[PDB]
Amino acid sequence: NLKPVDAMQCFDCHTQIEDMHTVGKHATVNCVHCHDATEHVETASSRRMGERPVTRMDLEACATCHTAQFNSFVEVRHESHPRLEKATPTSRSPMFDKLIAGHGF
Amino acid sequence: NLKPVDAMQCFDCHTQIEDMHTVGKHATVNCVHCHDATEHVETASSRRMGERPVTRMDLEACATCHTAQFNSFVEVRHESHPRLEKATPTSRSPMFDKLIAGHGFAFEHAEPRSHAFMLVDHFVVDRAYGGRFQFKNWQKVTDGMGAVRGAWTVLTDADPESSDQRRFLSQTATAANPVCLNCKTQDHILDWAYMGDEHEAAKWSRTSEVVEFARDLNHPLNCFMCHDPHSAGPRVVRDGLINAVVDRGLGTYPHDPVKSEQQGMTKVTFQRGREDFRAIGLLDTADSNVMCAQCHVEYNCNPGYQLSDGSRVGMDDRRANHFFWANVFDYKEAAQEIDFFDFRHATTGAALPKLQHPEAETFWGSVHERNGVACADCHMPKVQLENGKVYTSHSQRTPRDMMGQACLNCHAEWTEDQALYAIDYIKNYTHGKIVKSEYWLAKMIDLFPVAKRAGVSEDVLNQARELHYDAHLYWEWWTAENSVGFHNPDQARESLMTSISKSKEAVSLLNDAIDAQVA
Amino acid sequence: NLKPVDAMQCFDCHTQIEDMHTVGKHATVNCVHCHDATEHVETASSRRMGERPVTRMDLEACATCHTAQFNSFVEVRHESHPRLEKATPTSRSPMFDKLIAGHGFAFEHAEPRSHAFMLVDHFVVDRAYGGRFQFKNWQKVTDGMGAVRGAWTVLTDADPESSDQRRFLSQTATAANPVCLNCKTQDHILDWAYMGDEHEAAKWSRTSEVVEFARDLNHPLNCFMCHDPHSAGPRVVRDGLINAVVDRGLGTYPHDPVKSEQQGMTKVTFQRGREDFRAIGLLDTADSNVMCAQCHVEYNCNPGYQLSDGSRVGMDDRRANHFFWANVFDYKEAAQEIDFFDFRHATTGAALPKLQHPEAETFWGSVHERNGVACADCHMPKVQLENGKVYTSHSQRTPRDMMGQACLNCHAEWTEDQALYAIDYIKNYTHGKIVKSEYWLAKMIDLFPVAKRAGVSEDVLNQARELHYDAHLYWEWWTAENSVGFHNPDQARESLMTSISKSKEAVSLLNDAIDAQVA
Amino acid sequence: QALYAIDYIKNYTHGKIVKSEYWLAKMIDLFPVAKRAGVSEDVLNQARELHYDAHLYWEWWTAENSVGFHNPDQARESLMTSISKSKEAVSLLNDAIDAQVA
Ligand code: HEC
Ligand code: HEC
Ligand code: HEC
Ligand code: HEC
Ligand code: HEC
Ligand code: HEC
Ligand code: HEC
Ligand code: HEC
Ligand code: HEC
Ligand code: HEC
Ligand code: HEC
Ligand code: HEC
Ligand code: HEC
Ligand code: HEC
Ligand SMILES: O=S([O-])[O-]
Ligand SMILES: O=S([O-])[O-]
Ligand SMILES: O=S([O-])[O-]
Ligand SMILES: O=S([O-])[O-]
Ligand SMILES: O=S([O-])[O-]
Ligand SMILES: O=S([O-])[O-]
Ligand SMILES: [Ca+2]
Ligand SMILES: [Ca+2]
Repeated sequence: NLKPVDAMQCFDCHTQIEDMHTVGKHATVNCVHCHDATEHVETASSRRMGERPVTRMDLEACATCHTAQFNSFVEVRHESHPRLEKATPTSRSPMFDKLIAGHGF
Repeated sequence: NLKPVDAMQCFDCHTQIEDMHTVGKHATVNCVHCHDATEHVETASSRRMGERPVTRMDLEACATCHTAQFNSFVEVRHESHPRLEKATPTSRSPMFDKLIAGHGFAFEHAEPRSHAFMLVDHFVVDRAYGGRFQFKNWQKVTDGMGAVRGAWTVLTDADPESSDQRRFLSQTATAANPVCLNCKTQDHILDWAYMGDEHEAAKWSRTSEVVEFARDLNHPLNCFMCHDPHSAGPRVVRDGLINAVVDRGLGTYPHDPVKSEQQGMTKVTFQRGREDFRAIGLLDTADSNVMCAQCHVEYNCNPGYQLSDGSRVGMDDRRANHFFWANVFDYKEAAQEIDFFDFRHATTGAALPKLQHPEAETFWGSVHERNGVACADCHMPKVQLENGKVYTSHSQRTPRDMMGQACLNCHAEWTEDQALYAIDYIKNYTHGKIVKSEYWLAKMIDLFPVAKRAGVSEDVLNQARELHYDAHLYWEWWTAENSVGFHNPDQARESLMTSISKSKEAVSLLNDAIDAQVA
Repeated sequence: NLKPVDAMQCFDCHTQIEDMHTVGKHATVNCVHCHDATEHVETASSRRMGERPVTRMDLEACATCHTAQFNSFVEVRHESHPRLEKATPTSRSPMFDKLIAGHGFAFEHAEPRSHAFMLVDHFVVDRAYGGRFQFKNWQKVTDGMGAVRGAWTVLTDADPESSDQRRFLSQTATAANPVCLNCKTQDHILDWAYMGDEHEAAKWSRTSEVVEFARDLNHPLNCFMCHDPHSAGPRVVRDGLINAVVDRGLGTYPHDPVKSEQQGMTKVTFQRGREDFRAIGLLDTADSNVMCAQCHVEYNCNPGYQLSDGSRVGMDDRRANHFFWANVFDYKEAAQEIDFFDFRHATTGAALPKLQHPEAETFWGSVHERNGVACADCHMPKVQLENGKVYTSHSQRTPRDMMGQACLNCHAEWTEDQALYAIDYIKNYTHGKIVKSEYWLAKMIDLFPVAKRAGVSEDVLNQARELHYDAHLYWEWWTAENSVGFHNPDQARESLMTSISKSKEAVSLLNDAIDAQVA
Repeated sequence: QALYAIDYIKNYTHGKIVKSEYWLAKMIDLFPVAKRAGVSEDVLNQARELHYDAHLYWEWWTAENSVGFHNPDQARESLMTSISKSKEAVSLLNDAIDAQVA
């Protein structure tokens, strides 16, 4: 279970994040949803990072509160033929190999 | 109404049939279901046949007690497009005509359709009999049950008065010979000696007039090709296969000695005048990998040429009926071991092999084969019934028609759409590489006339001809093989990349040589 | 694996089996498929059975060679709603409880479902065995294949230590007796003398303890109920039917002497210790009208009472096992001929008949019957296959499931929607008249308590009771009959109008008498 | 079954149309090679007369909208004639080009 951190502590150094976070629709979303900054806060100065905080980049960090958008995003369209080569007579560019010779494609 | 005969009378002379019939699941099935031997019994001695008994080879002889299997077998899959030419831009091999020039398949090569039609399609294809045989009219192409009842109930012969192979229409060929028929019917099973060798007791052999042989044959894929009629046990009857597995001792799984011993074959020989005549291979287990390998293999069934000196190898030669029993990476070695090639390319002059539907040899070593899966698991699964006696579907067709039983019972993690998507990823990837292999082969082929007219040396041309053999082999295997890579996707990928490598080597060799002649 | 026996040795004693078996389509089918007679043959003489041979009565004995027919038979029609009570406002007989009061069917009477369930459904219904038998759990109700394998594989007995019929739950009855089982199974075919008469060679009879009899029975609708296992020819085995058609000389079509002669039945008798024991009726043609009439008829299979003096007619009396073989307009005379009625109405005190599923007798004289149509044409049609060996569907069910084969081959002028619309016009019209018949019968029934309390004379009440017999007969026939008029719409209409006429007559009689007592 | 019968005819006829085009294209591609090899006008005019026939007996079937269904035997005979004419022209030009090379 996540425990919230005091964002006011971060805002002393992170004034651009403060201006963005406090005004927008994530004003109530605590930093702990995406950052583990415990050792960072202990070691940082106003101009030196100290220990680097961890930042979550996985999409599940957003899926917790936005499951509908996440589930719609990850759906696989099976009708979109997979690994279908464009340089064939039934696809987009029947003469592609002749025309693109010399290129990695 | 059938009247039973006393089998004890037959068993006095037929001791091998006795040992098989009395022990198996047909112990109660009387000989009269398949044999009319009244005059035979009156005239035979222990070593002389006397009057020849009649033996029924029609599939209806089995359908009487096995209607479910018979009806499943004869169903026509209308979704399997009929007479669909592979050498078109929307099919398997868009550049096939350029690449195969010099071979009889240039006249016509269609995708396969349902098993009921195998004998009639063999008779009517433009490459086989010069156009001599046709369906009675264009409506008969739909009639699977008619074809099963007999080819000659649905076909006509342009000239019943002659028996020579000749062209009746200009763009046909006369490639058929008696060996072809072994993979279309076994109506001749008592009239053909092992391998089609000359034999006093054989009516037909490799050197027979194939038009006369054709007229004597009626039924496709007889039920007894996979099931011994006497024991009801699993078997093969195809001589080429028995020769590879047993005579040459290669085993049913040549890459796996342990599996070969567990799932082996025992050769049983029948004699005429106390001389070996024909043989069957009894299987240890009901192993469809080996049963379907009677036909779904790469083979020679045709005249050809020797690699060593270029001399003709005719139908009289044993090499005209040969199962290579080798996967794509062992094939060149196997063709060198019998000193054989199929044709010279019309443009390049290269000696080349001709590959046909090598499904069984491709399947070896694949993930599914290594996990003990067999052809029937995907192509003839058990029927699923809420309430009913289970039987094995004999409608041998793509698993797309029965994904629940063919794939999803094993792959519980997938929906039908996910399993179809996995198949398509493999086939799409493999097809893309087949198209690229053909592009590069065609580019090489087109340089041969340019090189010849530029005065490039025979030495350089012969180097390019040796590369053509390999480029062709490692491409054609995959257009011949019917799963478009699914049966062994890693092997297809490796082979097709090898094809392209060989072609690119040949293109570089010829372009350099042409440019040197220009300078 | 089965090993054949020497059938010629059996025939030294079994001459009637020899005459049937050697001539028919099972001449090649060895006895070992259905009999284990090893010890019998060692100990028998032509005059003494010795050890009793074992005879297989399971349907799998036939499914081995006739899988298509067996699988079509065992299929469960999930659309045939299970355990659906007819005495509800949305089913066949909304006022059934009032009208049938005093009879065992008041405890439960459901709509029929698939044939696979007939024996298990007989055992578990609340009116039959006091609630003694249940499915092992409520999931087993779906298991058609399990019921066919054997009732006691899917059912439990509340008290295996007792054999008496008693109530295990309050609202049940114990109406089952040994005659019922003749229409549910023929597992007892070698243990039951003709009609269930007492016989030294019969284990079971009309007077047996039905719970003990029940425990010995396993399979529903054995395949040999319609097909003789020795000749494979068409037959019936039901004693009540052979008795009506042959012994009482009524003929297979009592209204058509010419059709009775063309489509007749020959009684074949089998003896024990040189006395007649059991019989079958071999049919001239494969006439499903007569085969289905083994069970789909109005019958006595129960104790009742004499119409003459009201005395008890018990299971020991031959009348306890009786096919009336009479249409609705001949039934009253047919019941008077044997001097029999079923129950006294709980409210009116009237002697009343109890009618059950008279499909065969209703079908006589209908437009379809007169045109040579038979039950199987609509309920067991031939399968239509694009390519395959045709066989007869054994899934005996509504033609709504297979209209192309059941109706539209004959009725080419119609689409499926039009044919269904014609069926519904008849069923809607008939159901409307059934509901009006019930309304008027219920009205009459409710006047009896009022009349008794007003002091109406017994003479008037007895005239009304006579009318009740007729009003009841001419209504209940149509709630019992399963086609809701379709099998004979004009007859249903005439009969139901007769019922309403009789009820209206009784209502008038009782209202006048009540009003006279008040005045 | 009726759709399957249509498709058998159209598939067969389309396969022959594709083969006729392959051979016509092979002949067409030799004309520039022959011209630049110095092949005689006499040989080129022979090949031009064959081109008329090869073209006619092919184009009729790409122009005709049933893909052979309206007359399958006639399509088959015509397309085989097209291929025959093209093959004759290819042989004529290849021989002439090779004679110029020698
Ligand atoms: C001043 C003492 C700081 C306090 C309190 C916090 N942070 Fe910080 N942070 C600080 C510096 C000087 C830097 C280097 C970047 C810069 O602006 O000069 C950072 C960096 C981060 C980052 C980026 C990490 C990376 O991978 O690049 C994050 C995500 C971050 N800081 C978050 C953060 C949070 C959530 C805090 C409150 C719990 C917080 N910081 C406190 C300086 C200071
Ligand atoms: C729960 C603790 C949240 C997490 C984690 C994330 N978001 Fe969010 N988001 C949240 C709320 C309560 C709201 C306000 C909803 C409202 O309509 O009032 C939002 C809003 C958004 C929006 C809409 C913004 C707008 O201006 O309209 C977006 C596009 C959004 N959120 C995206 C988002 C992403 C990409 C996240 C992962 C990095 C994410 N949110 C986390 C609650 C929560
Ligand atoms: C000894 C007198 C025999 C009796 C009795 C039966 N058969 Fe026979 N049969 C016999 C010989 C010597 C041969 C030639 C083959 C050999 O083993 O030497 C045969 C051949 C057959 C065949 C093959 C026919 C063919 O087309 O090749 C069949 C199907 C056959 N025999 C069946 C058969 C049956 C069913 C018999 C009992 C009714 C029977 N035979 C009796 C020798 C003898
Ligand atoms: C009825 C007279 C039969 C004819 C004709 C054929 N077969 Fe048969 N077969 C029959 C029976 C009674 C059985 C035993 C069924 C059982 O499960 O006990 C069989 C069995 C088979 C089998 C299964 C064998 C096994 O070892 O599992 C096969 C593959 C089989 N039969 C095939 C077969 C073929 C190909 C026939 C035509 C040549 C044929 N049978 C005829 C009954 C009858
Ligand atoms: C030789 C007697 C064969 C045996 C044994 C098997 N197959 Fe076959 N198969 C064969 C031919 C000649 C054809 C083409 C028939 C035609 O008229 O075109 C085929 C076809 C198939 C197909 C395609 C079916 C479709 O719907 O298009 C499949 C899927 C197939 N074959 C599979 C298969 C399996 C799994 C076998 C062992 C059980 C098998 N075949 C045996 C020739 C022969
Ligand atoms: C009645 C007015 C017809 C209509 C509409 C169609 N067909 Fe027909 N067809 C008809 C006849 C009398 C015949 C000849 C029958 C014979 O056996 O002599 C046919 C023939 C065909 C054929 C065979 C053609 C051949 O060249 O051999 C086919 C494949 C065919 N018909 C198919 C067909 C289809 C698909 C139709 C709808 C588009 C169709 N036919 C219409 C009678 C009539
Ligand atoms: C068994 C080793 C075979 C021999 C010998 C012959 N063929 Fe065959 N054929 C075989 C299979 C397994 C298949 C289906 C798979 C496939 O790739 O097509 C076929 C298919 C045919 C077809 C239909 C497809 C087509 O190519 O048009 C025809 C017309 C056909 N085969 C003809 C034929 C001829 C003329 C043969 C001797 C030269 C011949 N086949 C041999 C298996 C076997
Ligand atoms: C090889 C290409 C086959 C041909 C030709 C025929 N059948 Fe077959 N059969 C085949 C396999 C692989 C199996 C399953 C074996 C296993 O145990 O997994 C079967 C099975 C049968 C059976 C057994 C009952 C069942 O499982 O359905 C019967 C009775 C049977 N087959 C009959 C049969 C008939 C009548 C055929 C001609 C129409 C027929 N088989 C052809 C493989 C092959
Ligand atoms: C499942 C794991 C399989 C096993 C084992 C075998 N095959 Fe197969 N096959 C499989 C797929 C998914 C496909 C592609 C089907 C599609 O619709 O995309 C195939 C294809 C074939 C074909 C061509 C069928 C057609 O195009 O209609 C043939 C002739 C075929 N396979 C034969 C075959 C044989 C003889 C096998 C045992 C050696 C075999 N297959 C194994 C899936 C599976
Ligand atoms: C295989 C060993 C069989 C067993 C066990 C049973 N039957 Fe059979 N039956 C068998 C054959 C080979 C045939 C003849 C098929 C033909 O058309 O030639 C039959 C036939 C029937 C028929 C049709 C009879 C007719 O006169 O048309 C029926 C109705 C039939 N069989 C029913 C049947 C029943 C009910 C069985 C269990 C008692 C049964 N058969 C066993 C093969 C075999
Ligand atoms: C797993 C969590 C289950 C779900 C969801 C459902 N059922 Fe179930 N059911 C389950 C068990 C473990 C049992 C007892 C099984 C046993 O053999 O001991 C059952 C029982 C039933 C029964 C029989 C009830 C009885 O009183 O005898 C029925 C008819 C049944 N289950 C049906 C059913 C349906 C229709 C469900 C979806 C609504 C369902 N079950 C959910 C396990 C679980
Ligand atoms: C043959 C003349 C029969 C005798 C004797 C018995 N029954 Fe019956 N039963 C018969 C048929 C043709 C049908 C189906 C048609 C219908 O109208 O239902 C039935 C149905 C049943 C059912 C299921 C429906 C129901 O009423 O709940 C049961 C439970 C049933 N039968 C039980 C039963 C009992 C207990 C019998 C002896 C008193 C009895 N049946 C006799 C045919 C015949
Ligand atoms: C009477 C209620 C039947 C019972 C019980 C069984 N079958 Fe039947 N069968 C029935 C009819 C009316 C017919 C058709 C007769 C006609 O000629 O129209 C049949 C037919 C058969 C056949 C013949 C082949 C066919 O037509 O399908 C067989 C082999 C057969 N039936 C087998 C069979 C088996 C195995 C049964 C028990 C599962 C069975 N029948 C029950 C009527 C009746
Ligand atoms: C076609 C002309 C028929 C003949 C001949 C027989 N029946 Fe019938 N039946 C028929 C219809 C249209 C219906 C109503 C079906 C519906 O879905 O509305 C029926 C009904 C039955 C039923 C009840 C079936 C059910 O409700 O699911 C039974 C038990 C039944 N019929 C039996 C039966 C018998 C034994 C016949 C020969 C004497 C018979 N039917 C003839 C159509 C036809
Ligand atoms: O607020 S940011 O700029 O550190
Ligand atoms: O039994 S066979 O070998 O004649
Ligand atoms: O020609 S057969 O091998 O496809
Ligand atoms: O043949 S029987 O009647 O013993
Ligand atoms: O032996 S018999 O005939 O009584
Ligand atoms: O009770 S049976 O007759 O429906
Ligand atoms: Ca080959
Ligand atoms: Ca009654």
